[PDB]
Parts: sequence; C-alpha cells; structure tokens
Amino acid sequence: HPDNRWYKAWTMFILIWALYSSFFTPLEFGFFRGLPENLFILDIAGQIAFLVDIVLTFFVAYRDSRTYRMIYKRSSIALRYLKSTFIIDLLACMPWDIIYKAAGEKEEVRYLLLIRLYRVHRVILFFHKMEKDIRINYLFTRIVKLIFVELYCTHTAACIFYYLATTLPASQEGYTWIGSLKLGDYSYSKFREIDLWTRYTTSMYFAVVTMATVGYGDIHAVNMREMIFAMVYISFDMILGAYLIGNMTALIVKGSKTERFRDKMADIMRYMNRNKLGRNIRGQITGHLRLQYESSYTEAAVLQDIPVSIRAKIAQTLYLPYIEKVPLFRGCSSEFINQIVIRLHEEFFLPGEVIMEQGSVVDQLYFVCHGVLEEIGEIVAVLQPDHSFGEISILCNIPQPYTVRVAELCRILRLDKQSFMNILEIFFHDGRRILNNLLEGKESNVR
Amino acid sequence: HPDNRWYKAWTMFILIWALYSSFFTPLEFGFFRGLPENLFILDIAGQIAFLVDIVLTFFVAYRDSRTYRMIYKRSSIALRYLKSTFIIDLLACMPWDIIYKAAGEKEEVRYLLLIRLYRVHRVILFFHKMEKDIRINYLFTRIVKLIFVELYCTHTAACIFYYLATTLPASQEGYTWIGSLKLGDYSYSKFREIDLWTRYTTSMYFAVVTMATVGYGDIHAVNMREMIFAMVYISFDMILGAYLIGNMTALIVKGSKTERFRDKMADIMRYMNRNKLGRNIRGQITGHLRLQYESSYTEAAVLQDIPVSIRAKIAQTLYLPYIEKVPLFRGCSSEFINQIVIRLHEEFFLPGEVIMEQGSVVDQLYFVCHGVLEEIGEIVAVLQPDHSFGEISILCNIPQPYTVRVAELCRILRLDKQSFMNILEIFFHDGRRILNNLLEGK
Amino acid sequence: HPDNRWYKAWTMFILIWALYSSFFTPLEFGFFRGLPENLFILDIAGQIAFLVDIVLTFFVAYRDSRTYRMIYKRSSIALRYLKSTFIIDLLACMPWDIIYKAAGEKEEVRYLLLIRLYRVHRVILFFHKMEKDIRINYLFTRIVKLIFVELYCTHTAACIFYYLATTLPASQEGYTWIGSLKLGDYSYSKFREIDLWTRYTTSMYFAVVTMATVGYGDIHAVNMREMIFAMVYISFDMILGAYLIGNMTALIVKGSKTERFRDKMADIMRYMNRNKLGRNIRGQITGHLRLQYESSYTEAAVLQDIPVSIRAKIAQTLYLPYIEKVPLFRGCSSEFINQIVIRLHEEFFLPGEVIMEQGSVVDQLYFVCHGVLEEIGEIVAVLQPDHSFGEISILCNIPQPYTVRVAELCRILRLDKQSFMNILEIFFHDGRRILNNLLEGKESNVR
Amino acid sequence: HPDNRWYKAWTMFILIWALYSSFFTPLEFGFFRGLPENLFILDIAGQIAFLVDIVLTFFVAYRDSRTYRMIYKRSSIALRYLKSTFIIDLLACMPWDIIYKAAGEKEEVRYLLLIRLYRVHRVILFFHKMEKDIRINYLFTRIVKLIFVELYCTHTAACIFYYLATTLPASQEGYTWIGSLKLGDYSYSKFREIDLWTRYTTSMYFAVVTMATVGYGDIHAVNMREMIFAMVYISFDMILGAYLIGNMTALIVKGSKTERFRDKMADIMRYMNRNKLGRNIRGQITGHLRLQYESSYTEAAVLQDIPVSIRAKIAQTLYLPYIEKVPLFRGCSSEFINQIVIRLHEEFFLPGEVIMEQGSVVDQLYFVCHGVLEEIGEIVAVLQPDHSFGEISILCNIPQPYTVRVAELCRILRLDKQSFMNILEIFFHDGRRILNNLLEGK
Repeated sequence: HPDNRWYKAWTMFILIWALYSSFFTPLEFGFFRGLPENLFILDIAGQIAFLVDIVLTFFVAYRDSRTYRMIYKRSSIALRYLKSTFIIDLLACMPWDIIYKAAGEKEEVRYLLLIRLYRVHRVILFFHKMEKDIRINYLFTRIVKLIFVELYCTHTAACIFYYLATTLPASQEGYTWIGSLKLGDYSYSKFREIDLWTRYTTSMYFAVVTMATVGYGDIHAVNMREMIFAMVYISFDMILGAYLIGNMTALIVKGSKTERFRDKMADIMRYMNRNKLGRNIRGQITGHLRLQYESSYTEAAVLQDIPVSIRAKIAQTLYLPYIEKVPLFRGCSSEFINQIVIRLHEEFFLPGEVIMEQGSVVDQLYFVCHGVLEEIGEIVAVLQPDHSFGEISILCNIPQPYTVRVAELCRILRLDKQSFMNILEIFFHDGRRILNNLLEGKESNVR
Repeated sequence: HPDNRWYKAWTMFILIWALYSSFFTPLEFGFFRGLPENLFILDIAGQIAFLVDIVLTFFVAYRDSRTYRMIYKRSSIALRYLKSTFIIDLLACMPWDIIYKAAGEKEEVRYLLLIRLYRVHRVILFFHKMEKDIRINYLFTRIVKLIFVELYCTHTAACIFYYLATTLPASQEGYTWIGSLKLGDYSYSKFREIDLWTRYTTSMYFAVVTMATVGYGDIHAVNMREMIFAMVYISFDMILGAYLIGNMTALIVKGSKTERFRDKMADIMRYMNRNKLGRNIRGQITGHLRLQYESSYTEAAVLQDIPVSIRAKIAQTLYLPYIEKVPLFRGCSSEFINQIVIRLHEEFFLPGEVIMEQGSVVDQLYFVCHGVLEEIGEIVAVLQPDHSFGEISILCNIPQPYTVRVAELCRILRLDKQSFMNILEIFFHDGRRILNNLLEGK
Repeated sequence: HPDNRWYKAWTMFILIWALYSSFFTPLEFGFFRGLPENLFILDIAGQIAFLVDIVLTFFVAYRDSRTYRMIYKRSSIALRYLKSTFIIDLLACMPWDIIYKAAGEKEEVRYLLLIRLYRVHRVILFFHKMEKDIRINYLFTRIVKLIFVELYCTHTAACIFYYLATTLPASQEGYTWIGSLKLGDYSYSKFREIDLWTRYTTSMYFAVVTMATVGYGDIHAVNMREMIFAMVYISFDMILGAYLIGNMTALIVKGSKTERFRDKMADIMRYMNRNKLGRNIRGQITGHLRLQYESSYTEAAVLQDIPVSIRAKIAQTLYLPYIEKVPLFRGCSSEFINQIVIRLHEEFFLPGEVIMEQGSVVDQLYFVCHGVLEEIGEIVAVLQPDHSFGEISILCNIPQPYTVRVAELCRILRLDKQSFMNILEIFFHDGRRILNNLLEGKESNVR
Repeated sequence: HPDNRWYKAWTMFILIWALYSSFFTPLEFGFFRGLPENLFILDIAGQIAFLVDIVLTFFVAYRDSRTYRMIYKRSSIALRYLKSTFIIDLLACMPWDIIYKAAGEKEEVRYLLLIRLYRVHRVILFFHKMEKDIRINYLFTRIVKLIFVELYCTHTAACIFYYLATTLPASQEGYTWIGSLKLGDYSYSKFREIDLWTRYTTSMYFAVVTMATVGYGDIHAVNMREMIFAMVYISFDMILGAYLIGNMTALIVKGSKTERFRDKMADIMRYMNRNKLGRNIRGQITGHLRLQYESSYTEAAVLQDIPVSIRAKIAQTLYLPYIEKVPLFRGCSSEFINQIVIRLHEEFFLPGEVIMEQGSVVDQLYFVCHGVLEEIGEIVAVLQPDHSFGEISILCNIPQPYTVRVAELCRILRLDKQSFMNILEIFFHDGRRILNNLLEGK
C-alpha cells in the first residue's frame, strides 16, 4: 500500500507475466486458432495473475507529478486508475480465448487478443526505471531496451506474417509466403500440419532477417496481404533501426569523463614531446592534469543548486570541526563560526606549487586541513593541519612577508576577502577576540 | 493579402491538395497511359485548385529578408513571383493529361507530367515551417521530413520502377522486372491486365524493400533500363538513408533527457563519497535532484539567459503580486517593494524536509508562493501561501523558536539577510512601517 | 612556375584527365584484353597529357611545410619530385597497352595497368582543396568526396569482378558470376560476345547493389575467385560504408551556430510561456539573445591569437578616428592615443539597458561611437557619437552622479581602469592636458 | 618478472601464437572431425607454447590498481592467477584433439575445443594496450578492434555455419545449407568430399555477406538449426555493426581536423566583414590562420593547460638557451635572466610581413629563435637567430629607424614593454650591464 517491499516483489512478479503474456499473445494469435487443452490452464493462471494486479492497483499508492506526495486516500486512488488505462487492463484480462470458442469460432473476436500487446509497455516501464538507476551503465540499459523493442517488434511481425498466410483457405497455400516455400529438400507443402516450432522458427527467421535488413530472399512476401504488411513492417523497422544506430552512436560520442580527460591528457604529451623532454617535467604536468581532475570536483560543488539551507548543513557538517580548532577564532562565538563555515570553498594544491610570494597583495584567506606547507622567507614556520595563514594580509592589510610553498598534497579551504570583513563589521565584538588572539601569538607586530 | 487566417487556411488546404497531387502524379504517370473518365473530374479539380493558388499568390504578402517587413504594394508582390518559380507552377497546372490524348497519345508529352513533383516542395515548406514551432522539437520535425521524403521517394521510385517495365512492348514482357516475375503460384505473365492495386503493391513492395536495403531479390531489375535506375535510386537512397541516421543521433545527442540527470547524480555522488556524509543528508539532496528532472528546473533557466535590468522585470511580473500580499509589507511604498522583488531567488522543498530548527539562526527570508507549511514548537501555525516567515530572525536577530516543516510541496522565494538590511537602511521609513505591521500582528 | 593562373588551369585540365584515366583504366583492365583501334588514339592523348604534366611539375614551384616558402631554385625543385612519387607517375605514363600486345599478349604485363589507379588520388587532392574553401558547405564537400570514393571503389570492384569471370576459359562459363547468370528471359550464355555496356551495367549493378548492402542475390559470386574478392570487397566496403554514415552523422551533430542559437532561444520561450506572458517581455528577451549573438562577435575578437603587431594595426585602423575626435584627448600627443587605441574592447548595449546607476563605483571607461545615450539625474545630457562619459569616476575617483541609460542601439568602446592609469603614469605630461580639457568643459568641478 | 624487454617480447610472441590459435580453433572445430597427422606437430607446438606462458605468468609481475605498484613477492603473484582466469587457460592447453580420438571419437568432447576462443581476449588485451599509445589515436584503435572483432566473429560464425551442416547425416545432405547449395554449374552434392579451402570459402562467403547485411540469398539457412544460429549471429552482428558506426562518428566528431580551421575562418570572416578592413590586412590575418592549422599551434597548447609555477619551467627548458646567447644579456645575472624567461610569448611570422616601420614606436621586445630577418632603412643588417632587436625603442624610447622584414619563417619570443621596465627597475644593476653591453656593441 505504501509501495513497500511487498509491492515491489509483485511488480517483479507481474513483470515476468508481462514478458510471457506479451510474447505468447502474438504466438497465440497467429499460430493458434484456439489453444489446446494443454495450454488452457496456462492462460487461466496468466489472466488471474493480471486480475489480481487490477485489485492490487486499487490499493497501490498515488503518485501525482505536480504535488510530489504519496496520498493514501482511497477515493482519489481509485479515480486515477479508472481514467488512466483501466478499461484496457480489464479488456486484456477478459478471456478472449473462451469467448472465441463460445461465440462460434468467429475470427473477428480473436482480433481482440492483440490488446494484450499493451502488456509489453509494462516491461518498457521496467526498462525506463532501470535507466534511473545510477549503478547500471546507461549505454547497456539503452541497448537492451532497444534490442528488446526490436526483438518484440520482430516477434510480433513474425506472428502476424504467419497469420496472413492462414487468412487464405488451405486450397490456396501456393499463394502464401509459407505454403510456396521450399528450403533445400524440405517443402512447406501443407504448412498447417507442420509442428509449431518449425512454423515459428521459419516465421521468426524471416522477421529477424528482415529486421536486420539482411534480406536473403529465400522467404519473402508472396500475397498482396503479405506485401502490404512487409512494406508496413519494413518502413516501421527502418525508422526503428535508425533509432538503434542513433542511440548507440549518441552514447559513444557522449563518452565518459575519463576519455575526455585522456583527450586533453594525450594532447599535452604531444605538446612537450615535440618541444622538450624530462623525467620531472613530463611527470609534473601529469600531476597538474590530475589536479584539473580534482577540480572537476569543485565544479560539481559550484553547480550544487541545492537549497542553501541544505548546503549550509553540508558546510556545517564538514568544515566546522576544522574551523573550531584554529587559534585565530579562539574564544569566538559559535554563531560567528556558523556564519564563517558557510562561505569557504575547497581548493587543492599539489606539492611543489607556490601559493604566495614576497610582498604581494592577497585576495583570499586560506586554512590548512590536510598536508604540510612551508613559509619561506629558509622555512620560517612549518604549517600543520588546522593552522591558518594570511591573517596578516586581511586584518592588517600588509602583504604576506613570507612566500608559501606546498611540501605535501594539501586540502586548503579558501575564504574570500570582501566576504570576511562583511562578517567582521556585522560582528564587531567578535572582531576584537580575533585581534586579541593575534596579539597573543605575536610574530606579526602589526595591527 | 495580410497573411490572415483565411490565407493560413488556404495554404493549409492546398497542402492537402499538394499531398494528393504529389502522390497521384507518379501513380498517373506510371500505371496510366490515359486517365479513365471517372478520375477526370478528380484531377480537373486539383489543377483548378492550384490555378486559384497562382492567382492568390499575386495578391498575397511579400516578405523581404533584408527589411524583415511585409511590403503590401501590389507591383512589388507581382514582380517577385514571376521571377521566382512561377513558370513551373503554371506549367504544372496545364492539363497535361488532356494534351496527351489530344496530341495523339505521345509518351514524350506524358513524360513532362513529372513537373508536378515540384508540389512536394510545398509539403516540404510546411515541414520547414513546422520546424519553427517551439512546442515541437525542430529535430523531431526533421525526422518526420526525412521519413516523408523517403516515403515519397520510394513511392516515386515504385511508379518509375513500373514505368520502365511498360517501356518495352508486351512481346518483351519476359525481359521486364514484372513480366518475368513469379511470386509463389501467381505468375505476372500479362501484368498490364492485372488490377491496379496489385501492380502498385508489387511495385511499392520492390521499392520499399530496397529503400531499407533489405533486398530480398524476389523482385529485381531484370532489364538494363531497370539496372541503371535501380543503381541511381539505390545510390540516392544510400545518401538519404545516412541522413536519417545522422538526424536520429543529433536528436539523441541534443535531447539528453535523463542523461542530464544521470550525469548530475554522478558528480553529486563523487562530492558525497569523498565526504562520508550521513544517510539522512544523503537522501535529502538526492530527492532534490529527482525533483529537478521531473518538473524540469526554472532557476537553471533564468541563469541560462538574462542581464539584471530585465531580470528584475521577470521578477516583477512573477513575484510582485505575492510580495504585495505579504502582511509585513502592508502600507509600504511601491519602490521599496519594487527593489525587494529584484533580489528574490526561488527554492523548491520536497515534503518532509526541515527548514529551520529550535534556536537556529538563519540568514534568509522566505516567502511562500505555493504549498502549506507548519510551525512546530505540535503545530504552532499552519502557513498559507503569501504568509511570510523568518522575519523574527532577520529583524529581531533572535533564532526562530519554531521549526517550519513542509507537508505540502512549496515554491519558496528567498531573500538574503545581508541584502535586506541594505534595503531597510536606505528605505528607513519603509522599515518603520514594517516594524509597525509586525507590532500590529503581534 | 610561381603557381600562377596558367598552372591552375592545367591542374584543372589534368583533373579532367585524372577522372577519365582513373575511371577508364579498370574498364580497360577488366572488360578489354586489348583496346580496339578506335580507342588507340584516346589513350595516346591521355598518356601525352600526363606526360606533359611530368615536365610541368619539374617547373612548378616547391612548397615545403617547415619553412612555408615558395623556393624557385630548379635543383631543389626536381629533387623533391624524384623521391616523391615520380616513378609511379612515369610507370603510369608508360604505354602498358602497347607493351601488352608487343610482349605477346601476356596477361601478367596487363596487371601493371592498375598503377594508373593512383591517378584517382589527384581527384582526391582536388576534393581536399575544395574543403579548404570557406564558401563551399563542408557537409556538401564531405558527402561528394565520400560518394565519389564509394562510386570509384564500386566502379573498380565492378571491373575486377568481371575480370575474375574472364580468368576462366570460355568452356567454363557456367562456373562464373556472369556466364551462369540468367535474368528474366535473357541468358548470359556467352558473356564475352555481349556488347560492352551490357556487361558493364550488369557488373556495375552488382557492385552498386553490394555497395549499399541491398544484396538482391540475382547476381552473386559463383567461383572461388569471385567469392574471395566478394569477401574482400564487402569487408572493405563495410568499413567504407560505416565511414560515410559516421562522417554524415558527425556533420549533423556539429550543427550550425544558428541552430545552437535556436536551441537556447526556444528553451527560453519554454521558460516564460509556462510562467508568464507579455508583448514586451517576450519581445525583449529575444533582443537579449540576439545581443548574445552580437557577443559571439566579441568572442572571435578575444580568440584572435594573431600576433599583437597585426592586432595593433587592427586597433589603429578602426578606433583611431573615433578616439581622436573626443574632447577628452584634445591636444594630446598622437603617440599617447596610439597606446590608447590598442587596449579598448568593443561592447554592444541594447536600447533600454542600464549602463550606470547613481553613486556606484566604476570599473570601466566607455566611449560612444554609435547611437544616443541619456544621462539621467530628467536627461542631464544626451550623448552623441565620439562623446565619452565616466571620466569623473577615473580621474577624480568619484562615482558617476548620473545614471546612464540606452535610448538607441549603441556601439560602445570599453576601456579598463587599471590599464588607463598605467598609461597615465607613464605619460605624466599627457595627463595634464586631459585634466586641462576637463577643466575647460567644467560640469564636474572635481579634480 | 619485472616486465622487462624479454617479457614484453614473450607477450608479443604469444600474441602471434594467440592469433593462430584463435583463427585455427574454429577451423579445426568445424571442418575437422580429427586433425591429420601433418597438422598434429603444428598444434602440439601451440599448446606447448601456451603452457610455458602459464608457467611464466606465475613468475611475472603483479600489478594492483589500488596501490599502483608492482608487488614482486612470489606468493602474491601466484594467488592472483589461480583465482583469476587460470583454470580456463589450463583447460584450453589440454590436448583436446588427442583426447577426442582417445575417448572414442565423441563429438561432445570435441564441443569443448571452443574454450580456446578465449585466446582472442589476449589479442583484445593488446588492442586495449595499444589504445594507451599517445602516437596512435585511442579512437582509431577502437576502430581496428571492432573491425578485428567483426572479422573474428565472422570467421567463427563461418566455421559454426559449416558445423551445423555436418551435424546431420550425409543422407540428409539436401536439408543442410551447403548440401542443397548449387552455385552456377557447381553442385555441392557431397560437400564432405570437397577440398578444405572450397568449403571454408563458401562458409566464409556466407558469413561475410550477412556480416555486412548484404544477404544475397544464394547461401542461406535451410535447416532449423541454421535458422536459429543465423538469427542469433545476425542479432549479435546488428549490435556490433552499430558499434562500428558509433565509433566511426565519435572519431570524426572528436578529430575535427580542418573543421577547427573552417570554424575559425568563419568567425574571423564575421569580425572582418563588419569592419570594412582593406585587402592588404585581409590577406595577412588569413595567412596566419593557414599557418596555424598546417603545423598545429603551440601557444594554443600551453594555454590549454598550465599554472604559472611550472609554466616558467616550460619556458626555462625551452627559452633559456636562446636568451642566454643574446648579446644584450652578456654578463647579466642568472636570476635576472630567469625571471625574464617566464614572461616570453611565442609568435610566428609568415614571410613577407612587416613588423615595424619607419618612426613607429613599438611596445614589445623580440628575440628570434629561428629564421632570418633583415633591417630595412637597402638591408641594414641581416638578423641571425639569437640576435635580439627592438631594444632601441624599449630602452632609449626612440622608434626604430629601420623596418625588420621577414624573408625566412621565424619563431619569435615576445616580451612586453611594461613588463621589461619592472624587471629593469628591480634588477637595476643588471640593467646597467645591459646599457654597458649596448654601448660596447654601438
């Protein structure tokens, strides 16, 4: 009822029945005037299984697109189904076999078995739901989906082509696609007396060969009925065939991000090998391109487009432990830190890179969470995690006297200038303790 | 004349007539030496109908690409047509079936009936016009145009396939593609005596089969005349067949559909397996991405394309009526509201989410467009659309005592904390009215 | 000799001969043991025309990739050709027909006629040169090029398939692809006695049908020789066939910039029609997207990558007349203007847009070349072409008191702040006359 | 063991052996009930050769994806193989032809010879490895891999096509695809007595024809066994056929080749038809774009991907030897030269161009890497590589008296005017040496 685990099992159970009922119906329609007593029980179970699905759907939840909620009211639940393809489900569930024999073996009633072909859309829904899964490769599930539609449309065409051969009396077998078919020493002289699986394989062989446009021509349309359907089936399959090529081509042009990385990566080797060499230069631009792959991370970050309330929770969950441990904010109010943790952006620096230089104006505040940095003036001070630098450039407005270089791979948190003062002027009281902590540490002697 | 509704129905009625005359001219050219008396009245109606269109084109409008304006001057409209494809239309309107019989049943005269094939271009122009429709994708329209062209070219090829078999005398029937045909028991010994809809179906079966490159070989080009045209038709079809595949791929490449959702979930996964985020926050963000692809996302659109000057007008058209109904802005000046409206941003909240909590300071002001919310302290107050919340934290600088939870999907307009004080500081008198309205309600 | 107009005519003349010699050689190879006396003269003219090309190439210029120059020295000119496919040109020019009859009608000598198939590469070069032309649509010339390669490979395969039928004696005609071919009432009983154009059309019909993978099967490979070539030809054509589909697909996915504009353009109507309406709003975002198309112009500009010396000449040719007419630079040295004209970037503003506001810091200098602007404080001053505004924000460092609005479509030249002072401090003398001109105009009263 | 050159030749010699055993196993399975004595020595060599490879794999290296390091420990290498596809290789090495004859000529035993088809994966691994090569495009390698796979699958299908005809007794030859075959005069009445290379060619002709979906129909699936496998092979081929088309398009889409030049000439044309630029400047820029696509452009590359710290190292590796040889920097400190080297930019000049003119002030400093230039005042001085020019205007602030024209294509390093004074102002002592060097030369 809430679409729990039990309902999901049923949707998998009916999906198996949907695969059977969609495949068996054209075989029943074309190759069988009336099902033998052996298959009487098999169809009874199939209709009963779908009949139970009709009752279960009356108890299923209701998913409405505009409001995005699970509404449990029964009156609204029934209403939706009745307008939305409930007659077709009842019509496909009716015993069209029993009515066919009861009515007097009238073939126009048996044309109504083809409404059970709607049950293949249930399998199509399962393929669409499989596409929504992140784990399953998109190219794989868009190939199986279009190799099942091609297979199903081929199975249906194979069963209707045989039916068009049975639309004539047995005296006119020579004017059919099968009664006039001789393959090797075998002659399909009386095709209605041949066993079922020879007729189906011969029909399915013709449809598959037509489906891939191989077209041997050993089996071909002879009648005017068969020619018209062949034109209809070929024209439809040609559009369907171009869709399979188009979908597979589109999923290869839209290659994985790893291959897009390789395109840029291999091109840069083309740019150095024709110009220079080096065990270190070649091994350092590779590091730089893997750092561009690490930035492919910060871009997801920027996109985000999640409400700021959740994004604030992301900022609070990750960066709050690191910010609270810095000596800069010793004694500061937790609220002031809360407005701080929101506005940092994560930037990664490779070992050997130069963060700062001597006497250069600073536009960003940096906090260290991972790795070791060096302040070179000789290493003035080795930077540990939770140790911030560049505070002199912000509070004092004097450029950093010491150049900053990266010794090990670092996860550095970036804070912008104009953002920082905006918080500072709003919380002027919190500004004093920041300066008081700086006074205690000394090493600056500037205010 | 002015491209009014009648002229938009005239060019829609000729399109119906053009479809008939495009699909009947090859049928008349191939399978008919002379039209029967019964079909005489039908074709004479179509030829007359296209004659009226010729007259109406002289009176319609004149569109010039350079000026992008319709010049209604009669002399300007006339000169254009006679220079641009008017002789072809006049030639097509000639009673070429009547002239055929009057000239002495000369097949050379009947060869020129094929100029009526230009009327498919009128159908093509409709497909090009349908490309301009915003509702229907311009790449799905090209799919239908090539499907129709392949359907039309196959139909034209089928009628020329049969005509080449009629170019030989009946004594040389065995040297044709249809005269030597024997499908099953049926033998096309004297095909000229066979009924029309069996010859066309056989010819169209041959044309359709090679159009998809199936090539059964039951029907093939026996004669040297048919071999050449089969090569020409196949070669042209091969180019046209690859055009459909190219346009099919371009449709899938452009209309990524769920690929735009699959790729976003891949980047979001990377951002969220490197951070060890808990399952509770795991579900919240993922559900938002699920919502962003079901109803197709508007913030993305607005960014996608505007400067600030008219982005305010977009905000003014969309957000002003809801902001004006807020009790907080009761008695406030229009300019104060107008400048506020510019800076709103829209956020959608899935049901079950929590916006604020107990004793939590928030830096955003929220106005609800749709949905129903509830203040939880028990439900303190159910929030109606146009009932703002969050003013307590923004103005009084005290965290919200209650949590505003979501039970109905809501469209929420966001105004930042820092932006709001700047508006209050400038429009200080308007801020005083806000305080008075807050005092009246509390 | 300098590759003048006369040489270009010859390259078009030999191209006609290349089309003939490439098409006629397989027809000569397969369908002819020895050319009749009627075609004796025709081949003599063909070889003579290519023989003259051998001498002319010894006099043509020399294009070397590394140095990009036309070197006229004869000794270097002949050297290049001799190593680069001169033997093949001589070999294809030799009278292999006359040698074939002279040697004693030996068929192994006639296998050497196929080196004249290299002459189709001359046509391929003309197709590659056509691609370099800007005017010709790229999709068109990449379709004709791959429809000529397919046509040529089909013409060649049609002429070699017939040859494989003649490799057997006439007594074994029944074991060939043509001697055992009956189509309708016509029987190819003695195919060597049939007229040439029936044999070629039958062979070319088979190759075209195989080329498009239609495969009727009326004409098929019977011998072991014909089967092996059919496998070789089909496998090669399958790769070639997928290249034609791939090239046509790639040139449709890479659509024109107009269609890319339409994709963004149509999407924005989807974003307003579902939200709001308006005769003006809808008609103003269209203006904004056509302004984004006008910026597609400034992006070409930014790319540029032309040496700065030429780009300086572009700046001097266009913006110098407009800059000299401004009252701001009255009496300034031409050299100072020369360093000015380089650094402006062209930006376009639509009517109704807001350029400036009251009391806002300015980061760019603007000059007006086209259109009319309004200074609203009421219109303080209507701006004409060659009238600059924002000078107060630069020289005085006071924000513009008047908002700037666009009345008519304007071509506005943009100058950056830090760039302008850099020139000002370098030419301090030129700074005085700029301030003196500002003093004369008054309307500012600030320095 | 260490993935040395011998092991890189061993895995290149087995690849030769793998190609033989991948293409001979279906041939042995289909057309051979039992191998003749002559081919016994050939196959016993291949099976022995693959047995040595099994032993060598235990002694080779062990590559782990997580650590990206080669673990040379013998026990670590052993455990990996036996768990990962070792039983298949051992099973393939079994003398399945000898066991077939010894067991009593049971076709069920011979059915398991098809596990030797796994050796194509070794060939596939080589194609995947060849994708990593920078010289050969990774998308052109995928083209060859699918061409080989289609060639291999067609070869495998041909041998299974013939095998299904041998599953029927010789009395039921007419019910097979080959027994009922009659091509021209030749009748495949008793195909088992036909020579090997006529049966394989007939089988491969059938397999090749349907691989490209040509489908002549001269050879087709007569039996029910062949109908099923034809459907299976055709269905698998249809997926594989569209894979080649998809990879063909991706190659053309990615390798735009001249499209990168056509698109640039289109944007440059727009920038230059809206400006009424003269023909003389028209040719100069167009020729530069022609040069930019002939030798493939390096400035574009460097931008494409570097930070500043190692972009200096790229400049230091490439430009330092040429800068150090400049007579202007004679006696200058290394640090002064090192900081200069960072700020050079490269410009290529087509022959015939003019760089400066009479009395023209320029703001760039030029060092020539390649080519030959000439100062025109008559040629004042022919410029050799490593001979800088433009110092007169940069230092003395006087426009160049002479024009430096280009007669040889030159690679020119550019240093800006404003950048150079900042270097001179900081390294003032180095600037004095520059003045002394200028005085010595003049």
